[PDB]
Amino acid sequence: NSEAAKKALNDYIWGLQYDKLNILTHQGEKLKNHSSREAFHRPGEYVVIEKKKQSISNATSKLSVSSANDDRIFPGALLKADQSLLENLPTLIPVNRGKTTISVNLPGLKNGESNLTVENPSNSTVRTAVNNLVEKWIQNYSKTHAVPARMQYESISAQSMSQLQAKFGADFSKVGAPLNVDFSSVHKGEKQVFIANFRQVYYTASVDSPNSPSALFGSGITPTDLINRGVNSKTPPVYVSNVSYGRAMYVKFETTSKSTKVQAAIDAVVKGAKLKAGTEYENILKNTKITAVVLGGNPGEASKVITGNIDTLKDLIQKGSNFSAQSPAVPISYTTSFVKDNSIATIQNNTDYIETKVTSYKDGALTLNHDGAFVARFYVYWEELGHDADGYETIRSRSWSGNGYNRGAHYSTTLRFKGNVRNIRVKVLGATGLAWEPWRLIYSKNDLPLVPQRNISTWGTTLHPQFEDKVVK
Repeated sequence: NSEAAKKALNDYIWGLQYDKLNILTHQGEKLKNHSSREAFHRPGEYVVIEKKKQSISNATSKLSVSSANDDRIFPGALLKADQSLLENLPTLIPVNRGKTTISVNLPGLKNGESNLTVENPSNSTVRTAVNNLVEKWIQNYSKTHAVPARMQYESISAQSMSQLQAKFGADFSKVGAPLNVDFSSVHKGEKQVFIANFRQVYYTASVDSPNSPSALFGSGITPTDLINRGVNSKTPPVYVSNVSYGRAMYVKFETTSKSTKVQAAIDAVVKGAKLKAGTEYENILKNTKITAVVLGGNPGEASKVITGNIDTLKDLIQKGSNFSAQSPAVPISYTTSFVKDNSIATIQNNTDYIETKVTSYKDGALTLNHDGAFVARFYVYWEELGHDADGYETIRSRSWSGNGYNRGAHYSTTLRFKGNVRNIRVKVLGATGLAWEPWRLIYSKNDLPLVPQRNISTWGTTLHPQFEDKVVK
């Protein structure tokens, strides 16, 4: 009678065949291979705006709550695994539901205080019940139990709107729009832009895995009811298994520096290494323009854009680092699981894009010192990137003017290289003052890095030739 209706639902859902870790895959642009560059001279450096084709392959289960999706996102909600979820605006399935057991992980809660049962789950019933649990928790436990955020952190180099959407979700186009990412500034090679998603999580409402597909729906629901509702193997059913509450922000970083490690620099701030002393990460973030849209803090803030420097961030991070407990926090991320096997669903976005790396190889110098009581002979070679009339890049093989002259005891000299030099090759020959062969490879080294200042010295005796290859920078 009832057993029969449930069973019929159970098998129908259990019956569905689909590629779990695949139907939730979005493909963006695909690009033809491409690798080009542009290099030029500017005092003290040779600059190279290099453009390559790259691909990003992003996989997430922790989906982000937005004002557009807000009303469909609540623990236990029935959605389809279709194009709408791929775009992060999932459609709820129009069907009577069954009891939903929900569990909130606020600390202090004991006995069955942490567990809720909602009769006819709707965005309304479930949110009321959840918040009412959170209102109880505040009055009773907030003064005695602290709630420090758990911080989810993702960041990336802004290259393309389509790449940002793979990393942050199709959503990102609108949610992030207030940040106005100037993509030409990256492509023109002037700026280096970054984007970070911060999710500061105070608490989560996790739904208990139901005893069977049947339990998610109302009594009297039928495989036919779901066939008609388009709940099938093309577009199988999922449920919101978790909803995380707190405060989240999207942040844009704008350097003019052309450094490598900016990402690791930003990563360093976030990650506990607060005020890194010395000199490296410090002297990069010093000149960074922080722009942040926040979500959770107040009601009416997806508006209020925040501007400042690296410090204006750390203060935004610390302001949300703990749960103030004035009132229930707002949803900021959720998870779906397939009804069939309760497995967390993963959204995957792949796309192709044009990366723009800007690089600077600075002027450097090479000091050769001979101090030994034997007859030395230096040999230095390298190549020189230039351009022709038509604009294409040229390679000129060059050698030192001092190649193979005999050097005496007090010798010294400095060859200065501009940034467009590469393949630096040093050979040194000392005299063994004998008949059958008179020179020996004292020191050879190919592909020498163009460091600001390198000393290659010599000394000792005709038997034991000494030498040192040291950087001074």
